[PDB]
Amino acid sequence: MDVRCINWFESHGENRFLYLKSRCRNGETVFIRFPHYFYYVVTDEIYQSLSPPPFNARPMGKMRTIDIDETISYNLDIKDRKCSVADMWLIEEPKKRSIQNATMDEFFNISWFYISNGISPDGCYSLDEQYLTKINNGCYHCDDPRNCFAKEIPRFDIPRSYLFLDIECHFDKKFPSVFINPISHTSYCYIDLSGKRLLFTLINEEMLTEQEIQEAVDRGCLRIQSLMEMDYERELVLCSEIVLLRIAKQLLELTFDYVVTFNGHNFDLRYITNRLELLTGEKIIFRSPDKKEAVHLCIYERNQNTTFHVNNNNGTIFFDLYSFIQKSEKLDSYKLDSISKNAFSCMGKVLNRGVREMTFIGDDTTDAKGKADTFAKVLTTGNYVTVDEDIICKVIRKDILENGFKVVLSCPTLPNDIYKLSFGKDDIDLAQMYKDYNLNIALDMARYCIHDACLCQYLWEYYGVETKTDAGAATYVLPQSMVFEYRASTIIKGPLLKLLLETKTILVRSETKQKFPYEGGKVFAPKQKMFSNNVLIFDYNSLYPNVCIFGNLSPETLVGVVVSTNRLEEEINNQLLLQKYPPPRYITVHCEPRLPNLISEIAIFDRSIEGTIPRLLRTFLAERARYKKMLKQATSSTEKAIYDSMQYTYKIVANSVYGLMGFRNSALYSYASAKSCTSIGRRMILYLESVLNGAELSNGMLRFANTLSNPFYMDDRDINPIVKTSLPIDYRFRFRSVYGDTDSVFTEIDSQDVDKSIEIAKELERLINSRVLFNNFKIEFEAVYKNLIMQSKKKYTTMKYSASSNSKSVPERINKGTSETRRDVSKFHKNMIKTYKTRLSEMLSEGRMNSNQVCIDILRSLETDLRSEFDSELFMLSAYICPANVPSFKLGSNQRIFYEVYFKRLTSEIVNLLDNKVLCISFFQRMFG
Repeated sequence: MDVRCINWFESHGENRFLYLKSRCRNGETVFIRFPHYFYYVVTDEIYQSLSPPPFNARPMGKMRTIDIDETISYNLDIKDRKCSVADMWLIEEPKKRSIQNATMDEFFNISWFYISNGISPDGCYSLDEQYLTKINNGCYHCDDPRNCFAKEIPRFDIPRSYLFLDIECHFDKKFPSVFINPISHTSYCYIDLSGKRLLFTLINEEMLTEQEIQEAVDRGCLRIQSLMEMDYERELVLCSEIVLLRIAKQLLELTFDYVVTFNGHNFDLRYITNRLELLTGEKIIFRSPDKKEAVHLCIYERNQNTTFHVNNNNGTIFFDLYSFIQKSEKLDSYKLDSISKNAFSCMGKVLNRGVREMTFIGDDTTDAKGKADTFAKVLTTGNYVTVDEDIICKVIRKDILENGFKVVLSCPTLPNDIYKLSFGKDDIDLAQMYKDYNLNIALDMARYCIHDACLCQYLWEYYGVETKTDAGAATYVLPQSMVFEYRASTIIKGPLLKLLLETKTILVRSETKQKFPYEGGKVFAPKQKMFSNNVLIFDYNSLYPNVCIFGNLSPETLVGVVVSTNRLEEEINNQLLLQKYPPPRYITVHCEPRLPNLISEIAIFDRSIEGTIPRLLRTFLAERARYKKMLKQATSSTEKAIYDSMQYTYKIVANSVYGLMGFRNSALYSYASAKSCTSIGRRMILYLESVLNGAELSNGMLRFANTLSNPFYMDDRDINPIVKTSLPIDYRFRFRSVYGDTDSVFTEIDSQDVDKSIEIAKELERLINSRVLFNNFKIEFEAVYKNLIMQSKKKYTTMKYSASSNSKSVPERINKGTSETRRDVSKFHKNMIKTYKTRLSEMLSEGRMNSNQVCIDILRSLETDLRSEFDSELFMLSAYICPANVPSFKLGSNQRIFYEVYFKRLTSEIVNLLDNKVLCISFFQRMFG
């Protein structure tokens, strides 16, 4: 019988078990229960000399154990590590025994299960059917996982179930409390195994008066007096609160494959269960699959920025999107409004204008393929849209096109014909509506809560979490319900263990580590944006993993660190370690001194056998590069999800390995290796940005900086500063010194072609990341053209992104910083920040002569505004009172205070765009008096 695995889980009673929940071909679901053992690793000696004899033990082979402790050497006499060799035994037992000198401890009893047994938590297995004995209906027990899970088949499709919920509560103060406030609304999106999606909402009837309830029943709703009274097909129901809560219980008490919410783990579910306890004294109960354990719902936490989780043990996965997008996405606000805003969007086109309402259409080529369809999907329960920015309007008419959408909005008439359409701000005042409760707002808020619940599913389909949860269970060998609950240090041990088991290696740290805190990293800061004449945007393809491969860094390829407390010891040691330890078999790095006291720290690495971290990284990059292709060759729509989730997985795992070498408590911990990263890397950065000036002309000049040398040694690799390109024609375009970062490189062409300059970056990629480079270091060429405004770190600027497809281009103009979201300040006299920003942007449409015009106009107009309304809505840019007599925080008629500061600011912040350092401090002085 051929099953596909859904999720594995554990049980922590007196007795341990592992459960597999699985679905067959036809859809009938099965539970399989294995015992759960504590594992250990012993040397042969300890294996036989041990008593009592263990439960089971089978030999692993013949492994090499290595000590990797880091010891600062002083003279030069570097010694060699204890690389013992022996025969290993893997020992399993049902209880917890403490055994002295048992290595290979850092791993969980769950990885030992999947590895030593040949089981992958994503497999589609044809079970061998004689080993599975009945326990109960859909609960078979197994004893020999090897023979039972011996087969394998190609992957086959299954159905799944869901439930997406939301509640809304009565409130009148700051923000409600379970002891004082009843639950007004309760919504639910129920998608069944048979695959029909049913929506419904329940309305608290103790909140309304008698004849209003009458109008409701006459109006289309339903009324119920008990649990048995409800059907799941009524679009709306009216019921008391006890019934509402009993339905919530009974319906989260089922075996849904997922239960998806948004902040549902500390607010929604906590409210529901607590109110239920409060009113009726009954509880939410979870059985085991074998009916021999019962638990009650009680949220717990995993403080790491905490994260709340649900304590269920029947196989369900209780997801919560809030945590997931907090982890996997780096956004500025994690309010449902903003994510639903920028995720779901499309460009629409007006067909007829009108009075106080307009009509839009959304389709094919009007904008990119597909998002019209998604927009039409969420529009099915939408109420308020945003007109291209900031302009909220209620929806008037909906129409599901065959391919897009027609919508009619209550928005005022506008000039243009094409617009952005961004789905959600929902400016609604809830408290007031709670003050004057009548039937109409009840029927409105039903439409709001149901839409919220459905958004909580449109997102889960937008991110494809259902396939990341599987890619992460195959790579990151672990159950499906662990994949998003833990930190990097806990998820890498799977692939690491699988590596150690092929290379017959064990690493043991017999020392207690010491922490020498250090730099995290240097911040790079550009000094001009705009007139620069559109910068390219060359990118690094995974520097840190490439460096950890080149230098062959590892905790066990480190010969030693040698130091020196004073000069005349450096130069001794220094001509010494070149006579011995010569390149290329050896690479040596100067690090930042550990104990603030000496001044050396040369670390030496042996580039003759593969370190462990280099093996790991090599496989990761290798397989990501493959799935990058099988995606390009996939045609069905179910594969293009599986492969894309896989490459994303490998990307994550790779980019998580540098920062983890530094973590003192990880398993890849190696102080010297961490410090040698950032060191090789930052030499690499300076070596690129240095040779980049390269005024190309006379059919190819491109000297770069000066020389094309290779640091760390002489490679004998054609250092010829002059070089001939493909050379489309002759040119006279020179490059300006650049700014760069850990990840990118902003080479600002000073010639400024017009948009064809691109042909210049192509061929530039042709050479720099191909001829001015040594090993696996390589090419990217992204593109962020136009005259950005770098108001700060790479995080804050204009977007203005116009990718390599310049043919008939439309760029992303709006914003990259989005530090324009939190106020925490006053709100009267600004709002110009927008207008100042837009003026400064539009003034640089040209590139040559609007520099002086920029400074002149911005500072003159700012002075005129400031003076006019010093003597006669928005403050976002992410109580002590002052007088204004120079020529709990609220405003008064005392506006003349902060006119003075923010106007100084608006120009003091944006300084990395212009170079007219004259009028800048000139207006600075003008406003001084």
